[PDB]
Amino acid sequence: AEYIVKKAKQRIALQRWQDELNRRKNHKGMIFVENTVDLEGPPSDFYYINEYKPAPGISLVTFGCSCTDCFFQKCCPAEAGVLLAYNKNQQIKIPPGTPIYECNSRCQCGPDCPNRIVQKGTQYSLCIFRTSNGRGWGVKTLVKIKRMSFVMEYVGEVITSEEAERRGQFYDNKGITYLFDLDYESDEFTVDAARYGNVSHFVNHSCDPNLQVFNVFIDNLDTRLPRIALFSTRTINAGEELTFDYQMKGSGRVRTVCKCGAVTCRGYLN
Ligand SMILES: C[S@@+](CC[C@H](N)C(=O)[O-])C[C@H]1O[C@@H](n2cnc3c(N)ncnc32)[C@H](O)[C@@H]1O
Ligand SMILES: [Zn+2]
Ligand SMILES: [Zn+2]
Ligand SMILES: [Zn+2]
Ligand SMILES: [Zn+2]
Repeated sequence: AEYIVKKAKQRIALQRWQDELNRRKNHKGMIFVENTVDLEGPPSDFYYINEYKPAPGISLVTFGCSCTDCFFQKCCPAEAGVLLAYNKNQQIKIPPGTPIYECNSRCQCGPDCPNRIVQKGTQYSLCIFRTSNGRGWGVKTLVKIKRMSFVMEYVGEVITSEEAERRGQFYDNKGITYLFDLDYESDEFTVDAARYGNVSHFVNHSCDPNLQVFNVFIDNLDTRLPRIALFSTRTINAGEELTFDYQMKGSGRVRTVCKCGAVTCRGYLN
């Protein structure tokens, strides 16, 4: 009875939140919201952002390449001492731990350069949905995603690692999960998606995940401050939940029990 009224208002609240997410988003794919399991409405104190929101005094970002064919000429990755990340079908072909150096605002090439993938934004329609076995909100794809494909970036506030430590003291276990050290080549900065984030803010942990982190440099060449991209590790089917390994944010208190469901589940998130 109280329940029935709450369900009815919940439906309206989730619709209004979906509409707001779609106004805020700057990428091609749609964002959907669904809760067929319980009465949870939209989270409070969460603001959708498309890119890193740096703290006061933190600056994010120029030479580019001059290729007429960035796929076959000596291009931005070459200049940085690395391989081109991508094959002709937009799939990442370099191993985890290798940085992605995409072409940038200073390169001569246009949008359809095969070295401009992360920067084009998420192409897939995705749904924030309520999980059925106690893992809160999660994210699923509504369409099939090819192996080794760009899905979404991890974004949040960009703060110092010192700030994240201090913030973490007042965070519960969930809040700590929103801290993402940018430790590719430096211990200086941390992404905090707790309050400001994109759809990656709702992606759950798995012990056999279907997404994998890569560091990305576009206009930014300072390796203290990589952008973080999530690429698929395998073919992901329509309707499938997206997951990454929270322990693999980089290659560097109650223990939360892992409910990922994998046969090889490690039992705990932390
Ligand atoms: C970054 S949040 C992800 C979205 C979150 N499920 C929500 O409702 O907003 C991480 C938190 O989600 C839950 N979670 C994610 N993966 C889980 C898993 N495999 N098993 C149990 N809980 C999980 C835990 O509460 C964890 O602290
Ligand atoms: Zn080039
Ligand atoms: Zn370039
Ligand atoms: Zn290019
Ligand atoms: Zn697990």
